[PDB]
Amino acid sequence: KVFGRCELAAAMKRHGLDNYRGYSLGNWVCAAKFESNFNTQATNRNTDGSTDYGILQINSRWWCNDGRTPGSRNLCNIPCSALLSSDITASVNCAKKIVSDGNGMNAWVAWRNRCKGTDVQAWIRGCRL
Ligand SMILES: [Cl-]
Ligand code: NA
Ligand code: NA
Repeated sequence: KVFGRCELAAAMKRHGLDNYRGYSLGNWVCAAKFESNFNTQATNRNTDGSTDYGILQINSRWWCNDGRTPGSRNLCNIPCSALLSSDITASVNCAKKIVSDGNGMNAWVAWRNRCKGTDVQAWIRGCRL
């Protein structure tokens, strides 16, 4: 599923992301825009052989099991394919674990390079929230 910007913002708010660990909703929407273009079915393979999955491009090296990343962890306790669902619940629950991990949203390279220090509230402007 390809989300609309405001559709995703509302789904994220409902799942408890607005101000989760101090990151306002605009940050999560911005990160999703640049990670996956709001497409839950986004996959991208990394040089190390790991793969990123879903709307927040969560990586199989640490966070999920895809059966092909030798010597990886499954810290969110899910098959990576659960991250591609049109229901963002698994992606959101796993993102909460990631952002608590010490580096905050800097774990998402596109957030750090494209969202951090920008006016992220623009991403939720005009939405009925
Ligand atoms: Cl932080
Ligand atoms: Na915001
Ligand atoms: Na594996």
